[PDB]
Amino acid sequence: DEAATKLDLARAYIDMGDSEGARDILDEVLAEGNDSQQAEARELLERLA
Amino acid sequence: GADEAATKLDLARAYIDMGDSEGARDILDEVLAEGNDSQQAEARELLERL
Amino acid sequence: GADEAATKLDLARAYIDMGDSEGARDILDEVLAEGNDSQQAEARELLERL
Repeated sequence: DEAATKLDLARAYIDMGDSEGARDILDEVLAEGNDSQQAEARELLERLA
Repeated sequence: GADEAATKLDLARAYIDMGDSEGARDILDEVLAEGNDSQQAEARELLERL
Repeated sequence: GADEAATKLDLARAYIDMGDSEGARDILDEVLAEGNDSQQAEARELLERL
């Protein structure tokens, strides 16, 4: 699943302090993921905000 | 196809973030084969910076 | 040290979700050598699941 992969990649960016990169990837999840994946993405986005 | 290239572009840039140019290189090669015109152009730019 | 291992652990999870177990194993091999006890433990758990 591409959305689930991007969620992990977003977490990897967050590890490296690349917040802008993580943000853009989490936006891809919003577009690609199912409802629960969108939820997870928004959770991480808020944590950045 | 293009949705796989989007994933691989994210992966490759993660490798650049880490400083692994060689790792990025192998993946960017797959973006060149999989991605749309826009994604191929991004891959080419990144490859030239490596 | 533990920051790079944490990043690699998430990258490994990404490879697994891509169905790329071979790539995940190569990355996890690095976590085993680089990570703290907790990170190593997670790498082992991921490897045994794969």
